Amino acid sequence: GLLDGKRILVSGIITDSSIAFHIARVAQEQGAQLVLTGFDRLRLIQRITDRLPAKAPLLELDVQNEEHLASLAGRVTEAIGAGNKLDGVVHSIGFMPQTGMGINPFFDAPYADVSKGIHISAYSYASMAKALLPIMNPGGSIVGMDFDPSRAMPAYNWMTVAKSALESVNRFVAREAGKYGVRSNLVAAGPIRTLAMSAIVGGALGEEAGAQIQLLEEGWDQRAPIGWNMKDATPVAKTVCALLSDWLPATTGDIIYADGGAHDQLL
Amino acid sequence: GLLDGKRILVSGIITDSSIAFHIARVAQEQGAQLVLTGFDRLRLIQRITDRLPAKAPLLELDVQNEEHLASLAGRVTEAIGAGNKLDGVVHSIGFMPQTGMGINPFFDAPYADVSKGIHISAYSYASMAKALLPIMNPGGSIVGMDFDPSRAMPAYNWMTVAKSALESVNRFVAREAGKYGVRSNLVAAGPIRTLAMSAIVGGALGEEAGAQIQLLEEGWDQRAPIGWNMKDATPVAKTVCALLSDWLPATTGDIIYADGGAHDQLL
Amino acid sequence: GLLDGKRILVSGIITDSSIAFHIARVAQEQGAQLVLTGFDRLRLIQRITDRLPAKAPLLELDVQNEEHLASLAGRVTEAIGAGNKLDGVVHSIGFMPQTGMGINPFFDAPYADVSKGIHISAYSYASMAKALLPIMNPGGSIVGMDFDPSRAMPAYNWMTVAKSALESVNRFVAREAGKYGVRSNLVAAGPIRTLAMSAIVGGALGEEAGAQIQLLEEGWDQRAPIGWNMKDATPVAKTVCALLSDWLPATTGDIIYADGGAHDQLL
Amino acid sequence: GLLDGKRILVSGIITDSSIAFHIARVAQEQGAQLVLTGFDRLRLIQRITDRLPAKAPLLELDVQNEEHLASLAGRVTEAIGAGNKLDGVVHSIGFMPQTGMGINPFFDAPYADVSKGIHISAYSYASMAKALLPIMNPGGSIVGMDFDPSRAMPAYNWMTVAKSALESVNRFVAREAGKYGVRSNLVAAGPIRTLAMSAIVGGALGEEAGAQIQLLEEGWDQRAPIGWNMKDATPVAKTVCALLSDWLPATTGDIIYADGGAHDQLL
Ligand SMILES: NC(=O)c1ccc[n+]([C@@H]2O[C@H](COP(=O)([O-])OP(=O)(O)OC[C@H]3O[C@@H](n4cnc5c(N)ncnc54)[C@H](O)[C@@H]3O)[C@@H](O)[C@H]2O)c1
Ligand SMILES: NC(=O)c1ccc[n+]([C@@H]2O[C@H](COP(=O)([O-])OP(=O)(O)OC[C@H]3O[C@@H](n4cnc5c(N)ncnc54)[C@H](O)[C@@H]3O)[C@@H](O)[C@H]2O)c1
Ligand SMILES: NC(=O)c1ccc[n+]([C@@H]2O[C@H](COP(=O)([O-])OP(=O)(O)OC[C@H]3O[C@@H](n4cnc5c(N)ncnc54)[C@H](O)[C@@H]3O)[C@@H](O)[C@H]2O)c1
Ligand SMILES: NC(=O)c1ccc[n+]([C@@H]2O[C@H](COP(=O)([O-])OP(=O)(O)OC[C@H]3O[C@@H](n4cnc5c(N)ncnc54)[C@H](O)[C@@H]3O)[C@@H](O)[C@H]2O)c1
Repeated sequence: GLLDGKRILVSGIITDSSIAFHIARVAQEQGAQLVLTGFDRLRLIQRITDRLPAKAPLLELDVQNEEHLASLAGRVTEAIGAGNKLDGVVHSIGFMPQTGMGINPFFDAPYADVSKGIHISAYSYASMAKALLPIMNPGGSIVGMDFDPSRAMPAYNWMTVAKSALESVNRFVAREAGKYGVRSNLVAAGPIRTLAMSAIVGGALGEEAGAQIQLLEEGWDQRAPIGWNMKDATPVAKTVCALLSDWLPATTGDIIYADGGAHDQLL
Repeated sequence: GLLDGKRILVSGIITDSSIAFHIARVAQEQGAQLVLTGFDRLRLIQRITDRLPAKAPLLELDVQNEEHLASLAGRVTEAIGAGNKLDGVVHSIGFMPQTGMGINPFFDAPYADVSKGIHISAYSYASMAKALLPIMNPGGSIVGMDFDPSRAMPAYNWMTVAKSALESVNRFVAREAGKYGVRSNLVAAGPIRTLAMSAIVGGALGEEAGAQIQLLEEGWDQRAPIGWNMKDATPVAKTVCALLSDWLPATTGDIIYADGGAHDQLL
Repeated sequence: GLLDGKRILVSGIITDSSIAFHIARVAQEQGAQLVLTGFDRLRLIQRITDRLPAKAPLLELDVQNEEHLASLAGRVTEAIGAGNKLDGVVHSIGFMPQTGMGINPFFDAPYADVSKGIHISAYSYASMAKALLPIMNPGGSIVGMDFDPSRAMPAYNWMTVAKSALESVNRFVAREAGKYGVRSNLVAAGPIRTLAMSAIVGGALGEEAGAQIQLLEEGWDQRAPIGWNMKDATPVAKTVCALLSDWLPATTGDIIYADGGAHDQLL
Repeated sequence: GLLDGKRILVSGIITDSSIAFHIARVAQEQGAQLVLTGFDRLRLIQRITDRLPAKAPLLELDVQNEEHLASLAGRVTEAIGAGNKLDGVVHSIGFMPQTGMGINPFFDAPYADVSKGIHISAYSYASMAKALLPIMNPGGSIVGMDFDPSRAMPAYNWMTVAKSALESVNRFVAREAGKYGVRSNLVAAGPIRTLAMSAIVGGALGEEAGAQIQLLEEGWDQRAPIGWNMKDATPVAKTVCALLSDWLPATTGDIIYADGGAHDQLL
């Protein structure tokens, strides 16, 4: 029971192939009591999360909605019971308008589109920490999902820029969270075949972008000394759970790579 | 004559202590023919640039203004003469609303403020490249100003996040500029006593932020094996000129540190 | 029981303040069956390890001794029983002759001294992997101890160089270990008050080196958003155990920072 | 005349395809007065350097020879004239025994071989700085040649480890050189078709190593936004000259990448 007795909020579930779905499942398998947040399609999300090993309250959260964020801590407290606080928070949220990715030229993404993507994908990590820190216990843990942006790559375009911003935000959140005895880290995962990504490989963002992303994935498994299985989010979910546990108690403002070791190898 | 015969656009002059003022002066000393761009206070900027060693046309450019950007290449061509192209572009532009810096808590910066700062400080590097690449010669060079954001620090807050985004943007601009035979790099400078920074040390953004920034500067000179003089922008200007020259012809998508070597030393 | 059922070799115990002593203790608390290796003073080491929660066989290993390394796998198999293999290996070994550290000038360390330090501190990580991989199970884990060498610092001198080499060796060991389904990682720890380090703060390597190291420690706790306690090796031991567990199964060739978050913060 | 009036020592010439040969040629084209050092085959080296644009004294230097190093400053002073000092030093020296590279397994390199390679390839950067700093002018520059070792790669094996050590040594040399008003930097170059490398592509170190290195080169040009020509050392030589000039006066303990931008791009 890695997370026995811990109360953990998990955002970012939209389908059963969501990385956050697997994070939630493994966390419950390890004894965590969950509260879920979902964006927009709550009926869908409730139906999806019915399949989790245990029941978990579902709260609505649009990270671009200031009213949602202002009320979030109160709604969470209602859900877990007055006198109880969170031990863990999982940020598994990301989005970039199509103009900011794929075959649409990098220079052709309008700032309003870029700004929306950075809002949801980077700023909201700070938004969620602001909302939830006042209801977190000492020794608590905030975790976000990263895709290694240290080098540029085809197709990912402005989403890669958004991840660069997220990594910087994480280091500042660590400074704030430290006052509460709370850690803040990112997990940089290898590529995972979510619905959206499958759609992209299938050409949803242009044939050229599809081809490059497919090449990107193949080179990843090739580089990874222990391989990489894009169809399996479990090793990622387990890593997130390691950061939510008491077993990395001196790590904060940092990035843990769950990518098969691909980023440490050139060829 | 390091830049003999080169035509170079320099943005970012606002006072005589602007880093871009020193970049422009050294470039002219080295034989460059300049075109300047300025934001908002053009009468002031013209009066300031009258002091440069040579005359240089001044064009208006608000990087948040789409009309300015759409017309920029045409206005530059008018200024340098049909048939002539730029060999160099200097981006020396940065801004973050006060809510995103200083003693104002990190979590209290409203996204609209953050988004404005990222627009001017990061996105606009791509905006300027889009506008100017069609009028740049092969072997050309685009340079932007960076402040090392790889670690978080007091007071700089969201401006540090904006610089993280800028570094990512630079790597993508390099991909685009490469098609034109053009390089794109950043110069990461140590802290420089511009008007704004002097104002901040003087408490303009809060006493606590002032104190931290003053401590930040002192530790910098201490760490730098060859020292660091915050009152002297010349070593920075020379580094920018090195990148505009033909002498780093295989460097692109990169960051050159002009910081006295401070970033490579821990204590 | 984080390590229930796992068989783990732990090197590097010399006193009760050794980092490896705490790694061994926490591992036993979590259900691991240990085999220990020790260098030179085996009577001392046996007497020290008598205090561990459980009994554990002690084998002699001088990593500079080719005969010791050639026989190591056989002696380990004898200790754990034919048919059984290791699930984990901890490398907690480091040394640099005094000429390579402290107030002795950097340029005055003779290569023979440097070479000895690099042999014990970096090459031996590969030596131990070569010896033990043939007797490790798939899903196994090799962990070594690192001190972040990405920036230079006073006093540590050639030991910092040795750590840079170690980090590079780790990435190559990951390539080799991957063929066995085995991971290889380093834990970069903050400074810990071992006997040797206390001796150094006390002036054993010169007053100037003592003063700098004491300053180094103070700045560390200051920078760490969750603080850093140099007198407590437990948070480091727990991190090593996390890497020996099944909970970071997609991380290899990497560095996990157990340093209070100090390395991600500038001031 | 980028280097007009400067006196510069250049090591590492062995054939006309040596990177140091091109560094020397470009430096002379830019007005530098050179002193050369060579290892072992001095008749060959003299005959090769006869082809440089200007005459230059050739001194013998085996960096593993303490007598050579002890006498080096005296011999250089003799060559350039009492009262004159060096403004620049180029370290272009590297070697690793065959057991430490290619298809020979990583684990099978004997430490004595590794230690020799690290001595010549990393330690000697410090050796040369120790010897020459006492005869360098303020504003002087020391430059060494690097091959980016931040990620592991096939075939390069222990030479990659040696480069990791070199990068760490450079940061410490910067600390020492700073007391003399002297800078120390590395140039990380893309792969260059020297004699040795051609031999390796041709299978001199095994067919598998040959194939991997050939693949390595192809991916490099592919990744580089401005391309990479392995048959042309000139862009590398020019970058080294930029660091020897007065145009990067605030850069020390650093690495400048002359690699076509390949290291900043993933695919
Ligand atoms: N799939 C990959 O290859 C991959 C790799 C590394 C990192 N990541 C990251 O993992 C995280 C989860 O992505 P995923 O791959 O599971 O995709 P996903 O589509 O399953 O999940 C993304 C989630 O973000 C939510 N979201 C979008 N806008 C929102 C808003 N305004 N307010 C609240 N929620 C909003 C969506 O509802 C969705 O649940 C993202 O940050 C993603 O960038 C993904
Ligand atoms: N001063 C430092 O310590 C320091 C250190 C490292 C990097 N930098 C960077 O150097 C660059 C120049 O800054 P500086 O220190 O010379 O300050 P500065 O105030 O002198 O110059 C900043 C410039 O940005 C311009 N600008 C703001 N909004 C604009 C817009 N909408 N459109 C066009 N221009 C706009 C301003 O007019 C001004 O000319 C900035 O990117 C800054 O972040 C500064
Ligand atoms: N103490 C710190 O501040 C600190 C910080 C980060 C990393 N580390 C690393 O942690 C590891 C353990 O160091 P420690 O601080 O526990 O010091 P320690 O003195 O307690 O342990 C070092 C061990 O290395 C062993 N050793 C030396 N030469 C050997 C050889 N020839 N063969 C086999 N073993 C040999 C010694 O016997 C000793 O047991 C080292 O790699 C050290 O660099 C220490
Ligand atoms: N060729 C490449 O792809 C490449 C890429 C990046 C960096 N580099 C580096 O550039 C530098 C020059 O290498 P190169 O490619 O020109 O190869 P090269 O063979 O032409 O030059 C290597 C030089 O090192 C010298 N040397 C070897 N042992 C010595 C010793 N004991 N004392 C003094 N000198 C000694 C040799 O005489 C030779 O002149 C090396 O550090 C190399 O690692 C090479």
